[PDB]
Amino acid sequence: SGFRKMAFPSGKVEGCMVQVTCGTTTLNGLWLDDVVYCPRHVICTSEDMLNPNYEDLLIRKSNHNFLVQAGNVQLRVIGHSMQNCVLKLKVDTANPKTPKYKFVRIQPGQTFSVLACYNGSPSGVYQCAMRPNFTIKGSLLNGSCGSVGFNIDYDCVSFCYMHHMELPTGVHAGTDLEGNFYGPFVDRQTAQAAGTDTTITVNVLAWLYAAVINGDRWFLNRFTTTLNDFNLVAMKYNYEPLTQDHVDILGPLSAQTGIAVLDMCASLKELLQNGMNGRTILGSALLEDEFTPFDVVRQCSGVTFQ
Amino acid sequence: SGFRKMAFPSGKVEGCMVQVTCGTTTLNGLWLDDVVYCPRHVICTSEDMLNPNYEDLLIRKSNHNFLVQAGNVQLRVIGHSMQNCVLKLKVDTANPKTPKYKFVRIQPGQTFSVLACYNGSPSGVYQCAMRPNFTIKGSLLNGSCGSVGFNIDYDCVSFCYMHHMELPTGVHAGTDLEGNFYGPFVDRQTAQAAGTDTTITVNVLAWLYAAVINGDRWFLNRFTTTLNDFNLVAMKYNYEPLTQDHVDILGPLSAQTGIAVLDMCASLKELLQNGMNGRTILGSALLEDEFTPFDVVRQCSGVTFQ
Ligand SMILES: *C(=N)[C@H](C[C@@H]1CCNC1=O)NC(=O)[C@@H]1[C@@H]2[C@H](CN1C(=O)[C@@H](NC(=O)C(F)(F)F)C(C)(C)C)C2(C)C
Ligand SMILES: *C(=N)[C@H](C[C@@H]1CCNC1=O)NC(=O)[C@@H]1[C@@H]2[C@H](CN1C(=O)[C@@H](NC(=O)C(F)(F)F)C(C)(C)C)C2(C)C
Repeated sequence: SGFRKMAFPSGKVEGCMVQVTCGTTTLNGLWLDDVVYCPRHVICTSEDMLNPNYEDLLIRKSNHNFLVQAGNVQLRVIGHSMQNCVLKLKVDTANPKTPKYKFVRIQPGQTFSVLACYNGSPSGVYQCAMRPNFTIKGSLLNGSCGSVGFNIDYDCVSFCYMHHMELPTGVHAGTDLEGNFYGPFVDRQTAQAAGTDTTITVNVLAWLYAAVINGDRWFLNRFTTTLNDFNLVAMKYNYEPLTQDHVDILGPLSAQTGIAVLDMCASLKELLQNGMNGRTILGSALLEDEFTPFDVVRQCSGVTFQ
Repeated sequence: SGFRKMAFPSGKVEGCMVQVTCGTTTLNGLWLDDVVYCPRHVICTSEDMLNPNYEDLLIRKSNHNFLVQAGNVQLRVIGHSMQNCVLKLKVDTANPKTPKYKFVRIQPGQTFSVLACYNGSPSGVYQCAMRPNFTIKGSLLNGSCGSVGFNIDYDCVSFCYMHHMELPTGVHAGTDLEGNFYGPFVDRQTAQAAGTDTTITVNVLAWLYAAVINGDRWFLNRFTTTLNDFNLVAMKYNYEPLTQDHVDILGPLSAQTGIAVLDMCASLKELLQNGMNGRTILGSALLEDEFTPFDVVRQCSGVTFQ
């Protein structure tokens, strides 16, 4: 029993982290097979970053200009290219700790674990959601660029995020592992801001199913509602719309706990309207929207990884 | 910027996890050097567990009765002993992934990461505090016994917790790595309950310093107070007493943020009395007591591990 914001075990990703230095600038890289991936602004001075021309900056660089350190081993760089906002460095040594892996681009509301690194070394791991405005509520500092976000499926690491920048209000933005930003941001130090954020409704419901699984049931009322009556109320409270795909996805939890997805929607409808009245669900005094249905199932049924 | 409940990177501990089967009963073991440690109730049937005589149960067992599986390798058991509530199994192969490590017993209020495992495989990692009543608010299921809690210091894993049981209200109890329970519990299925829990005051203050570091400052008032005026109020609200050792420990954060420890106590005094008035500190609608001062410093200054 019990419900925590759980991270994926990080060991597979730890074996892939390296430090990448170009001149004065140092950040983290991901070493997979014989390629190191990192954010392209490693090739910028602090001044370049206000208004960089990356293609121009990269012409001036040759392979020996990139210092890649894996522990106390320097990896010899034998090629380099740029793919959108990530730099790819080919090295003459294949990382022997490379796990089976894929590159994926995730959807808003999906979760992943971030392995926060500095100088190629891990500082910690935590669970994050891609927010509907395409930010993540991270804990990331100077030097953390190149830290990656990931899921594990059995023995396979799906890398979905590489960290690039912090935005106003202390939220974070980055790219998929092809260098393509989540959201309309660019890797340049100029005034930018996230769109107004919104609550991931399918995740709140999944969290409510987890509460039921763990014996938190005071918020259950005796009502149903159609998808229309609920989504109408949700729009006003700035809640993302709930689709029938979401209902289908919530299915396994609905069948497990004996509560139809629409009955949970009825219960949540009341909660939003009437407030929690000083009580807590799973020890939180706020509706929680950063657990996907599969996160709840993986947590509550003990799913492991190899 | 940003503040998350962060776990230690788990890779070092992952390399130590194995599965230990005795007859029908299976749970997790920790393989360090040529010894596997696990909870001693692996030698119990379900019926034995209501009222076990462990010494009696263990006489009946020889080395070949313990199936230890490390991945797809069976480790040959060549010795076994019992040390309080943990069983130690000597195997003929030293774990080549054994990190530098120590066994420590932690104090109430101290934090650690739990690597939750089933069948010798990791399911996830999360941060936990030893509660003042000697429980932990875990997320742990059937088969999770043998999962361990730990800290990392540079390159050294300090193992502080081995998981044994769940108590009423869905909280968890276990031993240090010498088999000695935290708190007055015993490894037997009979009615037991945790003492009434209490809020770890030095941790709340450390969390308030983290909020200040990250720009959350609305709860700061213009008052001081002596340690007596505050601790008197705290007793009523069921807050652990704040000692001068705690003040000395809070020192680095006090000097970093420019707020004397007593001024933070003044601010917290008001918070408890007047409530948060529907606002959130670091995005939480509740005072948070599961970050030690060193957790805040390690998170906010980017401390890594090798
Ligand atoms: C990579 N190591 C850092 C990580 C930052 C640093 C502080 N917290 C983080 O997450 N990435 C950067 O510093 C990027 C980078 C230039 C500047 N930058 C920023 O994150 C800046 N943000 C912005 O300029 C804004 F508003 F656009 F988001 C900063 C003010 C330093 C937070 C480049 C190349 C975008
Ligand atoms: C080890 N794999 C399990 C982990 C438990 C199972 C469900 N959640 C957990 O954390 N450990 C046990 O099942 C231990 C073990 C016998 C029974 N037990 C319990 O945790 C039981 N608790 C108690 O009996 C009580 F009240 F004393 F805490 C149970 C009712 C199954 C939760 C032994 C040998 C103590």
